[PDB]
Amino acid sequence: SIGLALLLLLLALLFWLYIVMSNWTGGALLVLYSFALMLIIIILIIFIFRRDLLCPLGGLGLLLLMITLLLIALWNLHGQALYLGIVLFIFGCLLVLGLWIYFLEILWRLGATIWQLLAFILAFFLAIILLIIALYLQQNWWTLLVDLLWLLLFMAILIWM
Amino acid sequence: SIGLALLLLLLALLFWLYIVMSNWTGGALLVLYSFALMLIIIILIIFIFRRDLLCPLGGLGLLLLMITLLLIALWNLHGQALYLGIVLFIFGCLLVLGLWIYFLEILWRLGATIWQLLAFILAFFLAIILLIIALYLQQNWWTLLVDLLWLLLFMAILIWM
Amino acid sequence: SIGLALLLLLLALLFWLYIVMSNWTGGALLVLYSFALMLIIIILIIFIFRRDLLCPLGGLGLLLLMITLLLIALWNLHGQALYLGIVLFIFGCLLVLGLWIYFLEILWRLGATIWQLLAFILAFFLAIILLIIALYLQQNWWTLLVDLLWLLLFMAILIWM
Amino acid sequence: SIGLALLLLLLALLFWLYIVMSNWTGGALLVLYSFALMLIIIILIIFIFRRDLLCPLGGLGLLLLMITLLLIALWNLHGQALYLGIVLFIFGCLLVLGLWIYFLEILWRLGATIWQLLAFILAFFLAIILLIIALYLQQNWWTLLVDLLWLLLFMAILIWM
Amino acid sequence: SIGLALLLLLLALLFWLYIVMSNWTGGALLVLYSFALMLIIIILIIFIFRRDLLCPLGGLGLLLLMITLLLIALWNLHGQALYLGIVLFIFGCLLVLGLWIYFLEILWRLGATIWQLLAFILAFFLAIILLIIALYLQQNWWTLLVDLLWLLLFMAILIWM
Amino acid sequence: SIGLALLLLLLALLFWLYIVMSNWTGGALLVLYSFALMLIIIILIIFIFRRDLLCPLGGLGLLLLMITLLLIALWNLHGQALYLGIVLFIFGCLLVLGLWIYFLEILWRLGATIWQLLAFILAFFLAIILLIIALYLQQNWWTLLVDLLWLLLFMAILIWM
Repeated sequence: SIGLALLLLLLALLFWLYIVMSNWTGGALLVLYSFALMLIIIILIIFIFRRDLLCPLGGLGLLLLMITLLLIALWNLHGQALYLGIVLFIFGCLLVLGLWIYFLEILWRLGATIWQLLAFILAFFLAIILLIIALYLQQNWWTLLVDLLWLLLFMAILIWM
Repeated sequence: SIGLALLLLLLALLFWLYIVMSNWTGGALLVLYSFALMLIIIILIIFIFRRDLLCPLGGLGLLLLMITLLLIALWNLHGQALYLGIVLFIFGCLLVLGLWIYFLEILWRLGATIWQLLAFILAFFLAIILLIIALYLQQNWWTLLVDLLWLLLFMAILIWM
Repeated sequence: SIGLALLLLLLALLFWLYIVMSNWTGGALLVLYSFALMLIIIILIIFIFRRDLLCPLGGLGLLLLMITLLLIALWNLHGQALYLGIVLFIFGCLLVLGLWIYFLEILWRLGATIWQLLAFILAFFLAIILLIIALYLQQNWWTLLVDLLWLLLFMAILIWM
Repeated sequence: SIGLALLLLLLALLFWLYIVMSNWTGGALLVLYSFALMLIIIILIIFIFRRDLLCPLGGLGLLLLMITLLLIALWNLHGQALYLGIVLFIFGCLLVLGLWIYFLEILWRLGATIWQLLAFILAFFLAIILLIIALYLQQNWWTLLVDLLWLLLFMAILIWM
Repeated sequence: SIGLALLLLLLALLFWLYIVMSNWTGGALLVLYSFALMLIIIILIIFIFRRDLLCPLGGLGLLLLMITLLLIALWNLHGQALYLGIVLFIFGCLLVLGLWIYFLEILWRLGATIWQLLAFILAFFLAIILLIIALYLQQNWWTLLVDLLWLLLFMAILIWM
Repeated sequence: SIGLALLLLLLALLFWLYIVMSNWTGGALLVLYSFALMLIIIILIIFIFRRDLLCPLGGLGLLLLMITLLLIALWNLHGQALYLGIVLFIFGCLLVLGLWIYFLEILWRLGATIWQLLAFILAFFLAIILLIIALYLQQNWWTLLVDLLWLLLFMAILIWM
């Protein structure tokens, strides 16, 4: 159980980091490929530690994974299919905001201070802005930092509890 | 818990079917996107039903997901990076065969007949050959069938037990 | 409840009689629309006369209505979308056959001679063949006969049970 | 029985989502096809949740379905048959308005506030206007949006009761 | 302490992975850098698993590390300093062979079979030949393969004991 | 155990003395190689004189060795790979600073005057600055002084504890 999970995590990290160095000065899709494997890594970490938290955080990670796959698929579309995929991505973005609000409410019910709540909201929105900047800048030295800061953000949680 | 999982499954199925009907006569990368979407769906289905089986089958599904992401990343590479990604994909393939052998041994220890063991081996290898054919044929009517037969294969399991 | 249902039935028969001899020169699309309205009549007939049989028979009527709507969307759709549409239409037809087999099994469990069961099977397949030849015979008089035969078949299957 | 209904609802969802993106820059007929399968979705949701409510609300769903099929038939017609269809569609609209006000009065008898009644009336009329503008605006974007908004409108009902 | 060692091992893996694919069509110096990083991986693994085995095995790892660093220094040199470095590297090779045969004799004293002894000797010499051919074959493919094969060879040790 | 360790130490000192005055004209790469070998000596010194301090001090020595190897791979690497290499080098330097802070905290807990702690901090930063200026001063005589100062600093930190 534990050994298999660590082996899978090693594979995930290896594949991710290789994808990060693959195709220097590559396209914008590389950032999405790296972010998707970061999401897989985070899902594996939530599976390994605090297995009881697989519902909120695992759902959040898998939802972000689906959103990234949708973005990869609709990136190159140049028609009504692009608009329809945009509308599906909007639905996914509203529902991930809803799940984040639900998780935030559970954390507040646990008894966290309002300052921690605001810090978590600012951290998540800063991570989203950071990923947007990573998409705009096809550079790999910044994609590595974005992905590792996302990993740190999703690792600080599940350790707070 | 259950409602959130069904909502996530609905999103996953919606995103998968849209991606399948996106970009008629599209590239070969579409098949990989649809297959990855189904791997997320199958992860969700194993999560919903028989939660105790999330270790072998969930690990198998997440491993196939990483393999597909690696294939998407290395598809366009035309250098030593392509060969290195091929060597990483070979490692992933050997380890997926190892995990399948482990799962097959657990099933045999449960007390299944040798005919069922051979049927499962043939079903999995037929699914792999199907996916190869789906990659070769960029056609969507066949990607639908290949991915749905993969879904049926991974749904028959976790119902046998 | 009875008054509303009878009003809907009268409205359905009026609409269907209007639509059958509506254009006098339209193609198979008019045949499909008339067949869909006939399926709606059938569903109303089960809901009013017998009831409590919505799942076995009304479910089949609504399934055939979905199949007819998908067929309507499938016509004059030259291109690769027609292929995936054919795949989904085949899936729906397989579901129709499966339900029919389930209802046959229920009828056999209730107790019926094999000759009479074969009579129902032959009647259903003959109705399907009539509909198929009606799609190629757009004289707006054979459609009426096919729809009347469908009504009579469903009335008989409702009254014999 | 319930599982059959769920499988039928899944097939209906697949059919609707395919029809929505069958072809791009499609006519209003595609909008009507998508709306008809949404009405089928509504009927299967009502049957799945509470089978006692299919008298007023199932009748309403079948009535809108029947009206949409009339509209589909009318699009092709251009002669005196078009005028007769317009008159008959006006009769159908009067009957649907009668059923809607009957259901509204039943809801008020249940003890609903006047503000809630006005909100429901406004939501229904806004949904109708949205469907009309989606018929005017021949896009797969607005069509899908109006379909899910109709789904949410029918989700506000069948839940409050 | 143990967590610090694990974090150091993770950083070492990141560093090695990166160096392996720093640039494409790189010289033998990149192969030596990757091999040095693998030797550091070996030392971390030995320290993490059992700290009592760092006398023979840790010395062996440090000795191969030191030898690799000599080779890296020697590649640039071409004069009499190259000859002196060749002599000093020959001394290092004699000393590493002496440690290896000392460890082999200790293993035999533990009660290992002659066949296992010959197999271990052959595996070590095959790994050395593979490293030599990877030096000859300046590719990031074979380099990574030889590095993981050396990792597996050192995994056969530290596990049997 | 002592004999092998002393033999390795003699080999290390001979290797390093050879490598410092090896080329007489080589650039900063020779400085980096000598510093790496000088660090290997340090690790051997920790393993032989005091022992039981491998995690605090030997871990720092091996971490600095990884940093030096990454720096060696970083040189003459013009391009975008140098940027991700800088990112990883910054991560390793941050880990070095963190370990140093942890060891400082351990030393303070053991009990030491703030002036002497500041003396160690100033000595370490002065050694880092000496190494930095040595990379830019490739006269092959300043490297010897920097390495001797590093050896003396580690001797003092080992003997004072």
